[PDB]
Amino acid sequence: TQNVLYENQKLIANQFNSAIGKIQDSLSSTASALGKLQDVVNQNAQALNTLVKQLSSNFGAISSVLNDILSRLDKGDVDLGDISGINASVVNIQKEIDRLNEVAKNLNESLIDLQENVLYENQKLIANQFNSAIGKIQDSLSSTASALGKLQDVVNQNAQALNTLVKQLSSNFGAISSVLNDILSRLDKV
Amino acid sequence: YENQKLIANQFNSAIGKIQDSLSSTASALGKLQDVVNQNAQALNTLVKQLSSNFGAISSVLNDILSRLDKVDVDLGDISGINASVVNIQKEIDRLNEVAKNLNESLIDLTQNVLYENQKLIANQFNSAIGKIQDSLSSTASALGKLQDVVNQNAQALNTLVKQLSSNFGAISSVLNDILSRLDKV
Repeated sequence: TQNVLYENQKLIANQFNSAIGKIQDSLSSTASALGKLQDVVNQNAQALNTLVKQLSSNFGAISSVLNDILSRLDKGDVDLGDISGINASVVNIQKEIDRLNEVAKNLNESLIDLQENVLYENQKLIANQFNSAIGKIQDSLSSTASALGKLQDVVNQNAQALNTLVKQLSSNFGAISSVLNDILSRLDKV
Repeated sequence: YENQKLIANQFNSAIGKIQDSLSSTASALGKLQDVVNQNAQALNTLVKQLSSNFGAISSVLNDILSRLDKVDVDLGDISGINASVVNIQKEIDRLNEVAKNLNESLIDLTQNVLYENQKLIANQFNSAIGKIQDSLSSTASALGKLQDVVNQNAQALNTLVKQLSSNFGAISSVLNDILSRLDKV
């Protein structure tokens, strides 16, 4: 009956509007988190590239001093592998962040403001199109999560390699410092 | 009513699909925050450890230079280099409440005005669904590209570490041969 037909429209409208407002907040939150990740990723890329450049300069400085010692002892040439080829890439997802913020705003226009057969067949078609697109989107999110687990392993491997480097340095250079200490007590300063 | 039923179901079906996409989005964002911050802490550890070793190598070179002659050293300070960390927990949490809270928005139950109202309801739902699907597509695009680069910089970090291991091996090896030559005279 007539009132039930309008009152329903009010429920469909009130519920739908509630979902839009919530979805808008989620879209803004996704845009905010994406922008923050973009920033720290690119900052960290620049920290690494600054590190590599300064290490090259420092290794050359060690290389020069060693040869001077060697030629002094003589009275050879040493090279250390260049690490200049190591480069950290930057990421650019600004276009996606913009679309998210744009649709977040666009949804204001999709809210239902009610006035106080063919359509059904057309409606069957639109949902199918959405179901096909939302499926491809969900598949992309799944494979990305799989890449994120594969990534966790890789970050663990260089956590291992980093600790291995640390102890190799403490062992080699601590031992040199002790051995040199005994040679220095035996020899006279120039 | 038949159209009223059809839209009410289609909505409910799509809300659930959105919910799952929101939950995977918070999940990928949570994983990214962790490996980004781990990779950041590794970089800062490497900087700190290298600075200490460059200082140790610096004193060792000058000490050797003070006992040989006639044929000064401070290495550049890299301790200022810092990798910042990220905090997006508030955004990830909000993504999770909204995905759960979408349960509340689910539904169950002249003649030109109602016909015009249903025409409006269908068109707004269709336009919003199309807009949301496009934004989720953008979210997926950004997450894959984010994974992509953080992986490349993790691999670059790994190759840097293994190159560093050889360079400091070569330095150490040369220093030990210099020590034995000095020991002899």
